[PDB]
Amino acid sequence: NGYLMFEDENFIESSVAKLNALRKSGQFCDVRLQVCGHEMLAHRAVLACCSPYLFEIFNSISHVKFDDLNPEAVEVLLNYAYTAQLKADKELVKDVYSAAKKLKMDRVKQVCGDYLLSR
Amino acid sequence: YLMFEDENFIESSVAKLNALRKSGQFCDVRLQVCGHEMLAHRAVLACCSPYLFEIFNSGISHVKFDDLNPEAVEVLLNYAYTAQLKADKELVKDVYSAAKKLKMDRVKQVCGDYLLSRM
Repeated sequence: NGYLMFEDENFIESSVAKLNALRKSGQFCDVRLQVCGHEMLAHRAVLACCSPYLFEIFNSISHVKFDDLNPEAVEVLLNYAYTAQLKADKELVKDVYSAAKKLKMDRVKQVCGDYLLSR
Repeated sequence: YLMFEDENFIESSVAKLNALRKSGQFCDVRLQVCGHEMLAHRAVLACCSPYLFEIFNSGISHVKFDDLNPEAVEVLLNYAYTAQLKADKELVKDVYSAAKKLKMDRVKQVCGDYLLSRM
């Protein structure tokens, strides 16, 4: 070689914060997620990498509606889609499992459904 | 009380997102640089160039440059998505030039150090 290679070990974690910040302030968001009346904004390109389900509903502003999922649960799935982190109270975990099942987020499904079964 | 981090999830989705950009899916910016056409996502580029983020504050977005090396811009594209910066030696001056126009500083600094350690 003899040329310029460089990986920015900080760029990734700072940039997800910014995308998360962008989703909370709603800029550039091309999805409206209506969860049982409550609504949450997001970016398609994120949710498509995260949800093979939303991918299918997107390849076809995007409006999408869920008359059963707990809105707090979807906020947790959203947070996870943007930060790879999953924070949920003990009593919420049941609902995030069914949201993950619905959105086909199989990694999250796995971790949630296993938390439950051990109990 | 339940919490988890998916350390695979971060690398598998910059790849998916990068994959999206190179397939022209869900994009909402068209970068015109001298006759080359390159699409991307407003939200991703927004985390990355202050210059572009202030333009998007004004249909999908068109931007022209016409004094920037197109191959250079594709290098800055890859780095905005994947956090990785790879450029050929003779291409570094043009990558430095494009990074100053878009105000991408970590990149500006690196390319500047390379050039500067060599003149």
